[PDB]
Amino acid sequence: ATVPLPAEGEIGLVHIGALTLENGTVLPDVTIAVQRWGELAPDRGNVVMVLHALTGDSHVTGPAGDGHPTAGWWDGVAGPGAPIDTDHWCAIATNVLGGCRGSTGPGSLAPDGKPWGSRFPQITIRDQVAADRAALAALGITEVAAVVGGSMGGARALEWLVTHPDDVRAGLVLAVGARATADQIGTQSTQVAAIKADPDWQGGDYHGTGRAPTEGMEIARRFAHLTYRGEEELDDRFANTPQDDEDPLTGGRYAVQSYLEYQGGKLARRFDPGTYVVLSDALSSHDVGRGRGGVEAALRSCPVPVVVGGITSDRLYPIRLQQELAELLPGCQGLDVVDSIYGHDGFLVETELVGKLIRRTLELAQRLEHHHHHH
Amino acid sequence: ATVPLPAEGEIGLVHIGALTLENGTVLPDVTIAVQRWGELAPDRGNVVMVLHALTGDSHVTGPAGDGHPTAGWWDGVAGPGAPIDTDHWCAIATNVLGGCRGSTGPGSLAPDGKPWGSRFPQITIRDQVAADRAALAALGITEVAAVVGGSMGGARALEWLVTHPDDVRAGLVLAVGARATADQIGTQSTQVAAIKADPDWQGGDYHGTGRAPTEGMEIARRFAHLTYRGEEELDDRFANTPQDDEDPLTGGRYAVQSYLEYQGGKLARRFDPGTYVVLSDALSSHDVGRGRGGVEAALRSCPVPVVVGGITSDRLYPIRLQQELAELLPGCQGLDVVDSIYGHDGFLVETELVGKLIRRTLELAQ
Ligand SMILES: N[C@@H](CCO)C(=O)O
Ligand SMILES: N[C@@H](CCO)C(=O)O
Repeated sequence: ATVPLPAEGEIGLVHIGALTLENGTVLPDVTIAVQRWGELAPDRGNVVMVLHALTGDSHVTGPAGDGHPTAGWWDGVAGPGAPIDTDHWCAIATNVLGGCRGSTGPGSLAPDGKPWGSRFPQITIRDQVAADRAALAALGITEVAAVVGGSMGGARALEWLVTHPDDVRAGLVLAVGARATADQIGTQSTQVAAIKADPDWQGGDYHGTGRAPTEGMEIARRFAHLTYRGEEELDDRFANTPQDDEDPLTGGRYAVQSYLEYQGGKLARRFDPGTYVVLSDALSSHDVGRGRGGVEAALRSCPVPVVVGGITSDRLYPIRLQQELAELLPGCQGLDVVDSIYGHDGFLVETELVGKLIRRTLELAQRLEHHHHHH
Repeated sequence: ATVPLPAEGEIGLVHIGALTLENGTVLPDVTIAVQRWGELAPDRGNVVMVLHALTGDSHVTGPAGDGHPTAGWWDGVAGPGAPIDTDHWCAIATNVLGGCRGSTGPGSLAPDGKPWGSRFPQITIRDQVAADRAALAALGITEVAAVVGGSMGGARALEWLVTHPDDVRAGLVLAVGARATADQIGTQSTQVAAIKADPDWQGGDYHGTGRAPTEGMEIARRFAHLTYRGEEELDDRFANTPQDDEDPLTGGRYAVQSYLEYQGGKLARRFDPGTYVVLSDALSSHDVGRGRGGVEAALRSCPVPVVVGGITSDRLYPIRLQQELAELLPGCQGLDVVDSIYGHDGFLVETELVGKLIRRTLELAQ
């Protein structure tokens, strides 16, 4: 039983039915929202699975409007003759399980006709791969040419490569580690505590109450945005300068402060706090080594050709983590470094430099697929 | 009469009267808490001023108990034989202006007998130096051999050296920069917003209501504690290991999360949210160049012999900031590099390596 791909650029909803989660909970009636660019090859051997990060969605490329609150999160990276060449490749992006942009998440109605809220299960990165796999299977896709993602996207791509090495030709893994680190769990669990401390959280059951913990989420987002930026670049841009016509020595704002307020407010206009909590806990859960004897054993086991990218100034997934991935994956020829001042967010900002790592990944994927014989 | 020094180890309260603050606001009836170790020399010429950081107090050295929630924040640094050798030196530490362990802060009673709360003015690092100097003068002390501090204590040390070069013989400036960075203001201002978001903040007039924004302050402290850690040390200590037998895939805690919850909980038993906010805003205000032609002009103006120390793994005051200080201060012979895994908090953890920089500071004092 198969469902069609939606028209290029348009959101489709793929109903995958019940999903068994890693912790044994069965999540009934899951829907995954999908967008796609490029035509699916007759052998279905040309799928590039584009995996969004924490606040991304299915909208990889294109303008805001027509139900999209933002332009594509990798705008220009996909299209005819772009780094993801949609004259040859079928670029498919899901909204991750737990999301708020069309896929089943805490805001979605449970079988009892009420929002999941506090009843939404704890999900892992492996759960997110399982939901994406079932979505692709519902579209009649069983094999993918390449998985490509940065950050939570990189965690998704890596778990996909390690879990289904027989069903993926190649991967780009950007700005992530093999497992969540203490620092990342530290900041992720404290961002969650910020949301859960807001009185409007209502134990997670705020959905449809007309009150939401957006203030808690804005606080979390201000702290998260700093982890995503380059320390030096921030100081070059704002230093200790005041906001326009305000005096910080008598309670006015600094320019960086005003900026973080703005970033907070942007997110509150387009993103659900419950989704923030569920995806931040999923990020804390990241560990390719779990149930496999640890990170070294998991990665040494994986034969898939993988391009690994790190950003020089990344303060959240520092370069030592992508060095460790590159060294342990036998299919990784060595580390690619994105020389960016923009920190972790450089995987979204440096579209030309990331563009080149994507081109080499898909050059590799095409050669491997041409030489890969499967049912 | 001068105010007498308290007996060694004991808290004294030094009333300094009204204080004019940099923003113009006048703060009446200021008290500064002091503790000291060692005898004041007959000539009153052997004072080493110890300047605590964000959540420190006057309690530099000794055990917890007898009115002290914690042991000395620099235990062993001052004493007989110690880096601050109390056989020769008089080690004096204040509780900073704005603090909650004996000095005038937001929790202290204003002249109308109600807590300052939301009436407490915005103070700067420079105001903290003016208040400490007033305390010393009331004790009959107009000159100091040396000032020593890290973090907010480094900011205080630096402003002291740069504002009053004729009244200090030598300085130790640890783990700070000439001015607050955009990143430091980002995290400091967001820690403040977390406390003001807690509904128990009550506009800052929560004092005496029986509700305080300790939840907000725990959140702030959890984020702040991460900025103080070495990234690699933290991962070496906890990794992604669970707390005890808890299972994080069904709602249990990670070992680091549990450690961060302990950090927030411990600070909530000993520290006031209003002080957190007020001192966080003074850190954001840090700028040795304000009113002085900027940072280069101010630092190049300072003739004082200074030891500048930086922690290699520091992620909040990265070592490029101490290299800038070491270069521009004419009295600095070069950057003292503290090879530590412990991050910013290295300046508190590495008492042996910091001990050496203190001895070199006191050699320069003579
Ligand atoms: N800023 C991006 C990167 C997260 O690592 C996001 O919000 O999705
Ligand atoms: N960790 C210490 C130093 C932070 O600068 C404190 O809380 O004061």
